[PDB]
Amino acid sequence: NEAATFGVAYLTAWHSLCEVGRLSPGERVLIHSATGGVGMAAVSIAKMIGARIYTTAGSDAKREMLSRLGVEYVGDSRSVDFADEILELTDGYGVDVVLNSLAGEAIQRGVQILAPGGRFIELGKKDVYADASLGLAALAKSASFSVVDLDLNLKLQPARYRQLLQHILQHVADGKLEVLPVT
Amino acid sequence: ATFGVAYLTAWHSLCEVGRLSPGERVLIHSATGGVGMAAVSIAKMIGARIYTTAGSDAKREMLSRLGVEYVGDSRSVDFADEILELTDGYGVDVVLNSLAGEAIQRGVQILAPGGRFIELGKASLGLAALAKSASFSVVDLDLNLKLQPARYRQLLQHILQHVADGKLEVLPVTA
Ligand SMILES: [Ca+2]
Repeated sequence: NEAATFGVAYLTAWHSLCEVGRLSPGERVLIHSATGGVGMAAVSIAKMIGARIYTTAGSDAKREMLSRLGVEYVGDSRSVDFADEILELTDGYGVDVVLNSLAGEAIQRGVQILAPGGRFIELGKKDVYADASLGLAALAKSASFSVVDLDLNLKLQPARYRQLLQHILQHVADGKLEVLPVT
Repeated sequence: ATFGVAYLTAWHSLCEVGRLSPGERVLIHSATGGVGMAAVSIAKMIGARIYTTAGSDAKREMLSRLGVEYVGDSRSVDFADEILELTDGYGVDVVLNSLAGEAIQRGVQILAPGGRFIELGKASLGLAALAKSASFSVVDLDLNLKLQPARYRQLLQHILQHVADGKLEVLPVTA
């Protein structure tokens, strides 16, 4: 129940960032809608890893609540302004991995700010990119586009996720992973 | 391709980016080439099921003696249906690709849920085809070496340790 929402949020953030994103220490990770379940899980895990965290949120209170967590950036999730704001903040480097859950122009804008070796991770529903396409030139600089549908993964590899969920809980249990709160 | 370029390309594409796992299915195009053969060696070590492709009879015959799951034609695109038919519609878990044009589109189409298509080679990509937790990754070794020489220098030592340990049997290029 509330036990499933937590598991689903942490399994998605962990699988996306650690296994598919290869997020390593000091890398820059852009997390959209960071205040959401999956979003705070991603921030939490990102802090465990030691990455540079760039976030995004829809209201002042939520954005203000993210800046209190001590992140290097907090943008507007309802806008595309984040792309230029981040390029300006990193002198053009951009980001190494993007945990995306936003629809529209944000997908194109997100890919565009990937630094060489960048990883874009799509968590959005199949309808956010259904009839859409990606120009392979955008990935030329050793970049990648990865869709992650946790609901599907669970069905196909139930056992592999039960152990990953114990693995994560063991981390929290022992204090190697701090579960960050909302407010 | 030299040993360094072959194994660095293959290991970074199959292990780091590709995440090849014991039992998974991997399609390796032009498998008799340098990168291709390093790719087969690493797959062997991992314990993956190997699906290959080669540009001539002599080369396909060479792949067959290695004992693999499939040996198709790289100057064709038939490999897509032949594999779906051979794997009962499952398709493949990861595709190491160096072929062009339709081979890519057809190669992305046969990824199994959770599939990883690594493009080594060289043109849009329909995102719907990546819906079942699939991905598309471009690997440019030269660019990578230039940007993270130290990380790659260290990966080469990691690979060479496996070779020295007898864990990674290096299959020679029968060319
Ligand atoms: Ca400027």
